[PDB]
Amino acid sequence: TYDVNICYAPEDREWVINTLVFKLERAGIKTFVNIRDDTPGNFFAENIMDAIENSNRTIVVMSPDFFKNNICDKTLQIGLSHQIIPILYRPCEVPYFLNHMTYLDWCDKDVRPVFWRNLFRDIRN
Repeated sequence: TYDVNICYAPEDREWVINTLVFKLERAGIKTFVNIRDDTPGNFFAENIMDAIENSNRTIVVMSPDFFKNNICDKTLQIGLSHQIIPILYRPCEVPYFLNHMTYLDWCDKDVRPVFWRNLFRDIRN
């Protein structure tokens, strides 16, 4: 099983894999990332639901491209019935329904010293 699933737009994949997943895995956190862990020949919705239901938390990597991505949006809605960890990766118009959810602001350098601490602390409780 996975500790966390990552929901993200492909345009942000560089940072997601090389930074976010990298740091999580270094921290011993077991991470689901579609391009590795998805099952080929399964339907998209099947792999999504597998990931969420076999994960304790869902990370959502917010950006302008995220909010234009259909697959990303569908995943979020289901994630709201569990626990999500929103990360503000790039500034964007956050939709109303994440607009009242506390997030991690990666763009906020002044809050960078506690970014990873808070993320990891939340996943492990």
